[PDB]
Amino acid sequence: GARASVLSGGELDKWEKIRKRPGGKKQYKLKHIVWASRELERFAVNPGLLETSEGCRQILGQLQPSLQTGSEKLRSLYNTITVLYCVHQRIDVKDTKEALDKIEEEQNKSKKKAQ
Amino acid sequence: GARASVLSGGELDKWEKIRKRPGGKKQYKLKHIVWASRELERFAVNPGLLETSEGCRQILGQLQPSLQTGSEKLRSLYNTITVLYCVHQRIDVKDTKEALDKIEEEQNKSKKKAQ
Amino acid sequence: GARASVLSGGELDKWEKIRKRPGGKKQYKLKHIVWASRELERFAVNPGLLETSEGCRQILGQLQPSLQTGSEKLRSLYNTITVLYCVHQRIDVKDTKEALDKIEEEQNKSKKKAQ
Amino acid sequence: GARASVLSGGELDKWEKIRKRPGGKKQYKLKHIVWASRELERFAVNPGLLETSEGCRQILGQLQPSLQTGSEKLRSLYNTITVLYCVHQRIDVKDTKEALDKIEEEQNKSKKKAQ
Amino acid sequence: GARASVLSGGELDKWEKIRKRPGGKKQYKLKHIVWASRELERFAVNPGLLETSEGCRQILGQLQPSLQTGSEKLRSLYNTITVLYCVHQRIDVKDTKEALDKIEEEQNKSKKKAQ
Ligand SMILES: *C(=O)CCCCCCCCCCCCC
Ligand SMILES: *C(=O)CCCCCCCCCCCCC
Ligand SMILES: *C(=O)CCCCCCCCCCCCC
Ligand SMILES: *C(=O)CCCCCCCCCCCCC
Ligand SMILES: *C(=O)CCCCCCCCCCCCC
Repeated sequence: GARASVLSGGELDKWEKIRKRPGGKKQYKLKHIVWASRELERFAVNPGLLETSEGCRQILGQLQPSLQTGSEKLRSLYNTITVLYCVHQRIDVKDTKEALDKIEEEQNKSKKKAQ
Repeated sequence: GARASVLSGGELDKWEKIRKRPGGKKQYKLKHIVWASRELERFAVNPGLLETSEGCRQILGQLQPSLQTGSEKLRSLYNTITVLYCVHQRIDVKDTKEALDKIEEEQNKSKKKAQ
Repeated sequence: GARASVLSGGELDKWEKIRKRPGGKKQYKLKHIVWASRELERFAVNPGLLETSEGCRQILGQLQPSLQTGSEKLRSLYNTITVLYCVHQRIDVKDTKEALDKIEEEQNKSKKKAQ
Repeated sequence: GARASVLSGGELDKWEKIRKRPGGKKQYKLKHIVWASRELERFAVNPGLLETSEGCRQILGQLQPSLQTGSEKLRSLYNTITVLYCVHQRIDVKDTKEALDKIEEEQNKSKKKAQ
Repeated sequence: GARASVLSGGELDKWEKIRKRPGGKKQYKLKHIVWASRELERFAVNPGLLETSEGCRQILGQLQPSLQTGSEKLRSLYNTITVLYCVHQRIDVKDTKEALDKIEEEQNKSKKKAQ
C-alpha cells in the first residue's frame, strides 16, 4: 500500500521536481526526508508525524517562537517540513518560495476562521 | 517517508493486526493490497486511490450497487477496501466485523446530516 | 436429490427443446449456463443468482442499461437469463423471442405495482 | 462502406496529424482505433457502433460510470474515442486540448435546453 | 472504424440483400460501389457526398429535373443513390422500388412542410 507514494505523479515523484530557489535549477531530493527523522528523534519528537499533513502541521506549529532566531539547519528543517505539508496537501509547488507562500495562504485561510 | 508508516501506530503497523474471520486466527496482510490493486486494474479503476480515506470511500461508493449480486471476490474486495478505509481513518478495529460496524455506523451518522 | 438432474418432462428436458433464435432449428445447451457463469465471474457477479428468479431479476436489471449498445454475447446472455427466468417461473416458451415477450409482459405488470 | 476513412483528405489522414500536446512530437496513429475495438469487446460493448457518430457518443456515455475514479488506460481510451468522435463529426481540431474543448463547447448549445 | 460496414448486419451487408428487381432474386454488390465510383469520376462528381443522406439528397435534387431525358445509366445512378440513401437511414428495404418510393414518400411530408 505504501507504493502509492512512488506512483507516477505521486508524492515522491512530485517532491523531486521542486526547485530550491524561485528561478534556480537545483532540486529537492528525498534524502532530506530521511534526514528530518533523525533530527526529530534527537529533540525527542515523533517522526511518525511526517506521514500526513495533520501530523506535519503539529511540528510546524511547535517551532514558531524558536524559528525567528533559529540556526540555518533549523530554518532549513522548517522549510523541508513546509514542503512536506504542501506535498501532503496536494499542492504542486514549483519551488521553496511558492511552498512558503502556500503556507502563508494556508495559515491566513486557517487563522481567519479560528480567532 | 514511508518509514513513518511502519513505525508503531502508523498505517502499515495497524493494517496487519486486523482479523479476517471474527473468531479466525488469520489477519489481513499486504498481499491483499496487491490483489485489490490487480482487481481494480481489471475493473479499469485507479489503484492510487488506495492512498487515502476519501479514495477508498469513493471505491466503496462505486462498488455498492454491485454488492447485492456480487461474488466472493467482490465481497472480499469490499471488505479489503473497508479495512483500508478504517486504517486511514485511524480507527482501532480488531476485525472485519468491527470494520463493517464502522461503515454502517458512519453511514447512518452521515444520513442524519444529509437531510 | 441429484436424481432430479435427469427429470423427464422437467425444466432441463425443456431447456434442450427451446430454440436459440426464433425461426432457427437449434436449441439451448447446458454448457451455455457454464459459459454464463464464467462471463459473470469476470464481471465479479455471484453465479448462484442463476439458480433463483430473485437473482435472475437482478441480473437482468443490471444488464438492461448496457443492452442497447451491448455486444451480441451480452444480448445472448440477456436472452439466456430471460429463458432461465421463464423456466424458474414455469412458463412454457418455445424460443428466445417468445421468452422475451413473456418476460416483458410479466415485468410490465410488475412496474405498475412498484411505486 | 466508409473506405474513404483511410484515403488522403479523409478521417485517418487528419487523425495522424492530431498532436498529443499542442505542438507535441507525437501524433495519434491508426492502431489506437484497432486497439479500442478490442478493448470494447472485453467490456462487452458492440464494435459495430464505431462507424457512426451517435454510436460513438453512446459508447462515450457507457464509459462514464468508471471514468471518474478510472485508470490511466481508461481515461486515455475515453479521450482517444473523444478525438475520434470529433473526427466523425468532421471537426478539424488543432490538437488534443481542442478535442476536449469541443465536447464541452458543442454541448453548451444543447445543455441550454435543460435549464 | 470502417469495419462495421463489412461486419455482418452492417451497411454493406444490408446493401447486398436488396433486390435489383422488385420481386427479383439478384441483388446489389460491393462491385456496384466500384462501378458507381467509376461513373462519378466521368462527370467529375465528388464521392464524399455518398457518405451521408444529406449529400445523396443534394445529388438526387440535381438529378431529378434531368431524369425525364436521361439514359438507362442516368436512371440506374438515380436508383443507386436512392438505395444508398435508404441504407444510410438504415432502412432494411426488400428492393430498389421500395427505396424509390421512400424518396417520393418523404416529399409527401417534407415538401408539404417546405411551403
Ligand atoms: C501495498 O501495496 C502492499 C505492500 C507489499 C508487501 C509485498 C506484497 C507481495 C505480493 C505478492 C503477490 C501475492 C498474491 C496476491
Ligand atoms: C522515507 O522514509 C524514505 C525511506 C527510504 C527507505 C525505506 C526502507 C524500507 C522501509 C520499510 C521497512 C518495513 C519493514 C517491515
Ligand atoms: C439432493 O440431493 C439435494 C442436494 C442437491 C445438490 C445439487 C445437485 C446437483 C446435480 C446436478 C445438476 C445439474 C444441472 C444442470
Ligand atoms: C466499406 O466501404 C468498408 C471498408 C472496411 C474494410 C475493413 C477490412 C480491411 C481493412 C481496411 C483498412 C486498412 C487500412 C490500412
Ligand atoms: C476503423 O475500424 C479503422 C480500421 C483500420 C484497420 C487497419 C488494419 C491494419 C492491418 C495491418 C496488418 C499488418 C501489415 C504489415
